Amino acid sequence: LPSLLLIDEAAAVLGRMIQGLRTGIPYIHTENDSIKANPILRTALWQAAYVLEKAYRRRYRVPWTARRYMRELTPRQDGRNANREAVMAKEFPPGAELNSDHPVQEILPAMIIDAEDHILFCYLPSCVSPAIMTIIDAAVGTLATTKDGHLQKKSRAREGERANWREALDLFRQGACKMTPGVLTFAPAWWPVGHENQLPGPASTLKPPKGEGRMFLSDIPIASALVGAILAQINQPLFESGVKVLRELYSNSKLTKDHSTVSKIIEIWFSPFSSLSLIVNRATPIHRDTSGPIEGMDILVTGGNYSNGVLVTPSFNRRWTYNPGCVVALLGKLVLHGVPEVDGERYCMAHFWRERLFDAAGVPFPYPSKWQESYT
DNA sequence: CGATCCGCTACG
DNA sequence: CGTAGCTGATCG
Ligand SMILES: O=C(O)CNC(=O)C(=O)O
Ligand SMILES: [Mn+2]
Repeated sequence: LPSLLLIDEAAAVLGRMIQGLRTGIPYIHTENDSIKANPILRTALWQAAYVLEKAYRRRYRVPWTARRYMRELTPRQDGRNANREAVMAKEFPPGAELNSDHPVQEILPAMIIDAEDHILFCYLPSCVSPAIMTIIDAAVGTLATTKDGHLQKKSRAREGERANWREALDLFRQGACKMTPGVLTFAPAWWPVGHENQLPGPASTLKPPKGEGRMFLSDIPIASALVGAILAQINQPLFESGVKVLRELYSNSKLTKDHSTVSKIIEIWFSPFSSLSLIVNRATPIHRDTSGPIEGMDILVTGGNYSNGVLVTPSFNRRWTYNPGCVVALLGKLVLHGVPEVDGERYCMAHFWRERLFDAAGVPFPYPSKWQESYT
């Protein structure tokens, strides 16, 4: 699977770039590999290297462990129960480093670690190169302007109507938009709701070989490769495990339904993640994501033509500047996060996990990494 | 109990 | 695309 070898090389080269920034010995990339063959990607790796190098120098600590926090949470605790969330806010407060009457919105790259150094949240503003943002802009635009596509049809079909908060009508930007608002999710293999005691199969959005879902995957391999390499700098065990899981699902036809389609999708899946969701022109209320493993680190990428983006993390007493090209890695099942409506058009690519694909592939799901792992 | 959960299936 | 069916665990 050359796609996975490509993202492995991107991850390894990004690690060498970062190491070289930290030691003062500039890394000299010499191999005739996929990074030499994709200079746009190489340059974007350099830009990410500089942002990650800054984030590692700016670590706030909370006075509790992720372990205790996750023990207190119930399996589907997403933030909608105010009494429970008051219990969490009192039991697990921001601490002295973060509490502050009226703190300023953050702009420098940074991270939040727990009392035993596990990374909970990694903030990478201006991480994605303009060239790759243009590529993503075009891929999302193609998806969100398709005349009879999911977003347009789902728009019109429920514009006759003018619980499931992720597609709630009032969260979508109203009026004329270049990009029809909506949500589409993609996965090489996953389970139907309430149906996990069976083999996973391809997401319905990706099953047509020439439908728009597969075409969207085809437009973004350079971006997915960048995102995967960033993940590898933050939690290398999780990156390597995700890649191993995809290789196993590719190799063993007994693990999925419709394995031939799963294999053709994996061949264009340039990512370590289990799943990718595209959220177009939608505000995001404060929430936790409950369907993945709490040990899983999700990655958010935000884009578009807007200028006042803010990502809110109330448990950290922080607001973060969240403008196009910003990347946020976070334990989304622990960390409450939200993104208010913005004055312009926006999309988000959210990368996340399905733990039982790890079980099915015989690959342990690793516990969240510590910051010192960056310096080994 | 009913409602909910980043959903698939066969049909129209 | 939508609709109804289907699953099992959580949550109120
Ligand atoms: O909208 C954003 O930028 C962030 N999105 C999410 O956290 C989500 O949809 O789960
Ligand atoms: Mn989320």
